[PDB]
Amino acid sequence: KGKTANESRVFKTSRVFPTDLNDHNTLFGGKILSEMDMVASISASRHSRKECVTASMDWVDFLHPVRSSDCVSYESFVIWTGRTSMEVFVKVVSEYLISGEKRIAATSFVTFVALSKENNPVPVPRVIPDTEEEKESHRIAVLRAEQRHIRKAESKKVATLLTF
Amino acid sequence: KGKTANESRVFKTSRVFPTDLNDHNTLFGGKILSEMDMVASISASRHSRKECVTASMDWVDFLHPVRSSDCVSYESFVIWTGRTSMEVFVKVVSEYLISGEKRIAATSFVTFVALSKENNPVPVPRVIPDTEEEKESHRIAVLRAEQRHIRKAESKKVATLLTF
Amino acid sequence: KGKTANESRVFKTSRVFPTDLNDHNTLFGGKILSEMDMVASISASRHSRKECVTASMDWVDFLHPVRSSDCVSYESFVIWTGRTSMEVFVKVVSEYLISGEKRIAATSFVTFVALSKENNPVPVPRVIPDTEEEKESHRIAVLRAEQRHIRKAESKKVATLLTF
Amino acid sequence: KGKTANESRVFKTSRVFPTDLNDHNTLFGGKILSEMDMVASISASRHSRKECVTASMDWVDFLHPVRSSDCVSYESFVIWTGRTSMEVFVKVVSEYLISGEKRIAATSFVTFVALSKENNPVPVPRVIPDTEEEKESHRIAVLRAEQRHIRKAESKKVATLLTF
Amino acid sequence: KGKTANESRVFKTSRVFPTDLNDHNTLFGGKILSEMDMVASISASRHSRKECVTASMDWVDFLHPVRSSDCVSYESFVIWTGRTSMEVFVKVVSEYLISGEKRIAATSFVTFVALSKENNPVPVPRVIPDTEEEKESHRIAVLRAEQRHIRKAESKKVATLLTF
Amino acid sequence: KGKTANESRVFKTSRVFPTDLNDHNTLFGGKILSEMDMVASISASRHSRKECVTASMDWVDFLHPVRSSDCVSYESFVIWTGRTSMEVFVKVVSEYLISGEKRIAATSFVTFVALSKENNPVPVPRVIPDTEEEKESHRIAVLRAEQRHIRKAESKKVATLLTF
Ligand SMILES: CC(C)(COP(=O)(O)OP(=O)(O)OC[C@H]1O[C@@H](n2cnc3c(N)ncnc32)[C@H](O)[C@@H]1OP(=O)(O)O)[C@@H](O)C(=O)NCCC(=O)NCCS
Ligand SMILES: CC(C)(COP(=O)(O)OP(=O)(O)OC[C@H]1O[C@@H](n2cnc3c(N)ncnc32)[C@H](O)[C@@H]1OP(=O)(O)O)[C@@H](O)C(=O)NCCC(=O)NCCS
Ligand SMILES: CC(C)(COP(=O)(O)OP(=O)(O)OC[C@H]1O[C@@H](n2cnc3c(N)ncnc32)[C@H](O)[C@@H]1OP(=O)(O)O)[C@@H](O)C(=O)NCCC(=O)NCCS
Ligand SMILES: CC(C)(COP(=O)(O)OP(=O)(O)OC[C@H]1O[C@@H](n2cnc3c(N)ncnc32)[C@H](O)[C@@H]1OP(=O)(O)O)[C@@H](O)C(=O)NCCC(=O)NCCS
Ligand SMILES: CC(C)(COP(=O)(O)OP(=O)(O)OC[C@H]1O[C@@H](n2cnc3c(N)ncnc32)[C@H](O)[C@@H]1OP(=O)(O)O)[C@@H](O)C(=O)NCCC(=O)NCCS
Ligand SMILES: CC(C)(COP(=O)(O)OP(=O)(O)OC[C@H]1O[C@@H](n2cnc3c(N)ncnc32)[C@H](O)[C@@H]1OP(=O)(O)O)[C@@H](O)C(=O)NCCC(=O)NCCS
Ligand SMILES: [Ca+2]
Ligand SMILES: [Ca+2]
Repeated sequence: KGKTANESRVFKTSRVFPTDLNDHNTLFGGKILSEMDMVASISASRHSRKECVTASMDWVDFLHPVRSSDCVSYESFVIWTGRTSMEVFVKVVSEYLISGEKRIAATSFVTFVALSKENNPVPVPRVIPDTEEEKESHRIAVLRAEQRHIRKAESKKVATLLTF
Repeated sequence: KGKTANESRVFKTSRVFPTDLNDHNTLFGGKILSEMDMVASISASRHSRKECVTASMDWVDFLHPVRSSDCVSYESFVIWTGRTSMEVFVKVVSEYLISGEKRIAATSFVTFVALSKENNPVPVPRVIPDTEEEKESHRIAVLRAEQRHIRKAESKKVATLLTF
Repeated sequence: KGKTANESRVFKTSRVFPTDLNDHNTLFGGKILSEMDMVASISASRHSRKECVTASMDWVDFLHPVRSSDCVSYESFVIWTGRTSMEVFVKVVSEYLISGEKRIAATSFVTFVALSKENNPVPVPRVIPDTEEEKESHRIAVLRAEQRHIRKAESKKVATLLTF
Repeated sequence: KGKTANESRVFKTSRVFPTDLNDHNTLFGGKILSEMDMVASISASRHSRKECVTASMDWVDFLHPVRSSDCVSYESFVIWTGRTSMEVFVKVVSEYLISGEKRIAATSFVTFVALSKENNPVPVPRVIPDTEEEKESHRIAVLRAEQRHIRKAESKKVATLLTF
Repeated sequence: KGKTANESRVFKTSRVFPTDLNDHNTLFGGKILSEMDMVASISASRHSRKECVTASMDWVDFLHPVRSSDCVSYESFVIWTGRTSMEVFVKVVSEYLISGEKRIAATSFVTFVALSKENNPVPVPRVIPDTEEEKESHRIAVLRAEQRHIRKAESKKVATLLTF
Repeated sequence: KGKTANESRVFKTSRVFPTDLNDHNTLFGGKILSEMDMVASISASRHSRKECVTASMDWVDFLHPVRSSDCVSYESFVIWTGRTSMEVFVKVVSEYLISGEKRIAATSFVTFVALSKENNPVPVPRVIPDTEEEKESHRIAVLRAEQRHIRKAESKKVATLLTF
């Protein structure tokens, strides 16, 4: 059938623990990436109701730092779907505990592929964008889903050229 | 002044813990993304001898699943430098315990920027690619750095349209 | 200077990891308890915009199991205030991965107290219930608070007769 | 077939790590709650010699702060039994590192239910209070149990009026 | 002055989590070692009431495996003291959750040195063994404290001979 | 048949997280002990291609503190073999971030034994020391293996006298 983007929306707001802070009192980029993928993998399975796997991560720019005085929240939902794969948009917002001042520290698209119990890609519902914002994000996702093939190709190129 | 690429090479092999396996008995991409950033940040500070901050992560294609029957290894090192930014390359290899066979699970570049105590971009030594493979990876790190301005324009755009 | 209950509302959806499961593939009650306080503390500072300390945890009944086949969601918000304290409501929703089925696995009230950098209870804004659900939860909260002095006197006595 | 309360007694002393401290260098209540259930579940299986599921957590008052300057100790034991359930008592003692000073930081009753591999409540041995402390805690437990059906009916109703 | 060995006794019983189990369903030796040192460092500070550091680990033999069906408990206390250092005995016992069958999986002595806020070794109370068992363990500790110097010496020898 | 030592060499560099720092801003010995075992177990299975179990750990002298201002690196590899047991050598190097200077923080040997699915010691390839340094470390691993029988008699004794 077909599912609304909001059917797969996932929210997660966390505290900023010292473990994840580097020397400059800002999160390690990895912490954010690990979390983006995590919250997105949940969106992937909510939409597909299948056991998903992460195929790719779109480039990510860390627009602002997220410090200990901050608070991070992630939001994610599926916006674009292929036959077997789906693109999950992820939004990361930091919030000052005393000010309330929020600001988006990073965003990205994570691609997931639904698999059968025997590693066979499996059809996935279609997404249907409601909000005006969701429609814009879907347009962007459409364009990002086109370069996907070039990227993969470049990735396979670097691989073969490499030593283990 | 000048610093060999290998003078910042960083290794790391770990087992695959159940904690990080999805419902398909494979690693969450997030786990790998975090390790790539982690290991890469060490390379960055080893080279700059200033503690660094991750500025952005390049696109990442998860070429092969990493299972509990494997163990992952991460290799990373600087292969490009600007004034205060460094392009760090990272490769991920999966190794089958009993068979002994390896596979590049993924690769990428993570851009780090060196900062002062007062959080200001500070100069960083130039990197000197020795090996043929290093030269080729540097040849590529260059193309990536050349597109960093448009990649950022793409991100700043999405952030702009987002409402939170 | 009166905040709407929704201004302190906090969400979090997580997967159910093996580490938090006993031999019945059900979460340890403790895991849920920990996440309730966490999520409720973020609500407390969202609303008080001060760092908060948890004063007491209302009694908690684990109505249903939370298996590896589910994902857990936590929702919380300030629903009652005194002078320097807040009663934060928290609801735990268990959702079935492949079937989309949901149930409340538990609910509770966590009481937080705002403190100054000198460990002194500081005044906190008043909370305003909007929806019917919020108005109802508020009454339940009013009742809970009407008896906290008793609960505490009971706790103090037990500590009294204890040899450590 | 009647076990002494002491046969299920469990101890644990831990340091206070930065990760579990809020901005007041006091433990998150949740951390303590988690450790109480953990330690109490080990007592439950020590006594029932079956894998146990946590049914409910009695109300909990955090009488004192637990700072990084302390170490926490947890003690627990079965102090009441029904047919298939047990009420496990738990006391949290905070001890000052350089001064040796101790205080009860919290106490509580955690209720566990023994289950068969088919998720069925199984009979558990009867517990025998020995010391005066144990006999007293037992009476308090008897009272707690006399009202659990009410507490649960109250929890079920809240879940009822909740929209998720 | 002088303190009884029991003044520093520390108990800790834990569950065996999957994360720490290797491929053969037995704990990684590291998990046990990390824990022995941990519980022992607590004994060290309880006795010395000083901030301690771990100087050495005596060899450790893993007599039996500790599986998921097991339960581990550590016990530690100071038995031998120098002027500035102290030897902490550590006992590790696994217990079958269904049988109750206990057995000691490993034991060892960990040496700690009390330090002043400026890294200067600092005098430590004297230990006084009460139990007959404690007296035997103290005799053994006395002999182990003699070879300490040879060991250290061999350690320094291997170090200098090594490449970084 | 035959396998080079380096064919099992394993590297690993990590940052020093606050979680593992004692009250003296230095690593808990336990943290290091765990990493030495971890890294060494990988070396063991890389060599034997059978998953291994840690049999014993050699004495360990903590020659230098490892601070938050450093980052630790672990190198390990097999340098001695018996029929089914392997002597794995492990070195720990601390590296000062800003200065760039290194120090051997500790070193040791960890004995691993290869097991079948049915938990039976299974034969393991011989190890071939190449480098001069390897030969010297093997020359030593031999002396250690020669005393393993008395080291075990010492441990079995302590276990015998212990009452639990
Ligand atoms: C390639 C992989 C993603 C599975 O797909 P596949 O074998 O290539 O098979 P298919 O060709 O049928 O792929 C189906 C979908 O893959 C998607 N896809 C494959 N590679 C992709 C890439 N790197 N980036 C984005 N999408 C990709 C395509 O969009 C295609 O979508 P569609 O049907 O919607 O149009 C796979 O090799 C894999 O399992 N890798 C990751 C598994 C994992 O464990 N991930 C974590 C890393 S350890
Ligand atoms: C990167 C950052 C430090 C500096 O931005 P700035 O204040 O704009 O820095 P400047 O413009 O003075 O100079 C920036 C240097 O960083 C580079 N840079 C800035 N943004 C970048 C980006 N998104 N990707 C790659 N490099 C970037 C610039 O190219 C420049 O490089 P160069 O000197 O070699 O030529 C800032 O974006 C930041 O703190 N981001 C947050 C990073 C972080 O802490 N987050 C981790 C997770 S929250
Ligand atoms: C509760 C506590 C936080 C405040 O201290 P206090 O001495 O009771 O201070 P006050 O008398 O001013 O109480 C202030 C508020 O605390 C509330 N409160 C106090 N004890 C409470 C109890 N334990 N349970 C619930 N609420 C409590 C009171 O209602 C009062 O509310 P009000 O302002 O609306 O009227 C104090 O008990 C404490 O510091 N405990 C610390 C617990 C902690 O740090 N938690 C972490 C776990 S270690
Ligand atoms: C409580 C539960 C465990 C047992 O189920 P049940 O349907 O109530 O089964 P029973 O009627 O036989 O109850 C058996 C025992 O449970 C006790 N009990 C049931 N519900 C309880 C409640 N929530 N609080 C405290 N004790 C409870 C009853 O007193 C009874 O005790 P008894 O044998 O001495 O008389 C069930 O609610 C459940 O499976 N919840 C699972 C919670 C869980 O798995 N915990 C992990 C967190 S997700
Ligand atoms: C050597 C070290 C242990 C401190 O002591 P020191 O500088 O050698 O100074 P001292 O000579 O005065 O040592 C005092 C005690 O050290 C003890 N000691 C030192 N090295 C020891 C060793 N490896 N094994 C057992 N005991 C040792 C001695 O028993 C002496 O004891 P005593 O007074 O009771 O008789 C130190 O170099 C160090 O800080 N290392 C570990 C610190 C740390 O952070 N540990 C975790 C590793 S990262
Ligand atoms: C080591 C162990 C597997 C085998 O003991 P066993 O049943 O006595 O083994 P066998 O006697 O058949 O043969 C033992 C091989 O292991 C070696 N071994 C046994 N105990 C050893 C010890 N304490 N230290 C080093 N090697 C030991 C023997 O030397 C022999 O080596 P070899 O074949 O090369 O010459 C057994 O002690 C064990 O399972 N221990 C627990 C290890 C573990 O799982 N624990 C990890 C933390 S709990
Ligand atoms: Ca929608
Ligand atoms: Ca004594």
